[PDB]
Amino acid sequence: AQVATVPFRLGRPEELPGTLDELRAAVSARAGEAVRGLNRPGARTDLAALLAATERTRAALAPVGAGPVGDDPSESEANRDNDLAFGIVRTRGPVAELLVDAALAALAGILEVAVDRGSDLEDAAWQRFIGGFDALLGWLADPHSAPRPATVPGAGPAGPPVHQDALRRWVRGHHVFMVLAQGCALATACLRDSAARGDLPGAEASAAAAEALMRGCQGALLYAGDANREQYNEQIRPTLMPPVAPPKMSGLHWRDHEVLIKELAGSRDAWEWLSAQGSERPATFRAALAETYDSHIGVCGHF
Ligand code: HEC
Repeated sequence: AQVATVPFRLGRPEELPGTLDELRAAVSARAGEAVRGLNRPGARTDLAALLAATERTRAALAPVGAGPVGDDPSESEANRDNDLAFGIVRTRGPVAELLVDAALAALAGILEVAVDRGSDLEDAAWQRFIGGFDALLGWLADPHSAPRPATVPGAGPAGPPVHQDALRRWVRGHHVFMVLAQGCALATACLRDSAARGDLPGAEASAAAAEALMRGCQGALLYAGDANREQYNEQIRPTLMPPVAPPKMSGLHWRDHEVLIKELAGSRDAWEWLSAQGSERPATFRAALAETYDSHIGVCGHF
């Protein structure tokens, strides 16, 4: 709808790989391809060359999209109406690899608005918001090491509020939601499985990934409220037409989020175990967890 790139191709989060080896054989090749693209020389000079590097990458990548899923018996109309409301199409194929395509796609959608009209988002929250991508692909490229954070160029100050440009950021921002939710649901499921299997180094890297993805979502919830407050201001105009309402998430029941909270649940015994084995991620994750829960206020409706 010219506000966002549609349809947004995405995998089925239930089919996400469940262990660290199944994730590596499935996605480490295409993710390492993406990491090479987003860190090829010159890409991090400013915000422009980063967006250009994003497009060269996903262009060069052989698309795996085996088309829309279609008839899904495990999808409810609560998931479908939630997927429709932001132009999401569940796509067949390598669900892990599709997540790399969705991560590259959603980032480019975010970098477009930031190149033309800057961002009044704070330069510290802007880092974790974009750093969540470096975390996802960096960890997807090597699921057995903690991703090392790369540099993220800054955004210019917010220029002129173009008509419904806060709606572009509102829809494009909710795509990053489903990208980071699937990614964070992975590292939690890997953390659960590695802890049960006695894989301490695997539990560490999985916890390091999930934390950087949690901090990435917190900056995403700020980016969302930045546009939802700019939306609330855009509607003081009395409108003789029926006031077109912004698309909202209907309750807790959108598919990727349903999966993430189920993974975070039941991962309780693994965090205490990491804390007992001398880790420092159980601490800084609980920080990122509560910072994300507080950041829902101003973004989610039933909240
Ligand atoms: C409105 C729909 C949203 C959107 C936009 C996001 N979340 Fe989620 N979230 C939502 C609800 C209704 C609740 C339950 C609140 C309550 O029961 O008091 C939550 C809670 C969470 C949690 C806590 C999980 C747990 O307690 O075990 C997490 C970790 C969480 N939400 C994450 C999260 C992230 C990372 C989001 C951006 C991708 C996000 N939410 C958006 C509803 C909504």
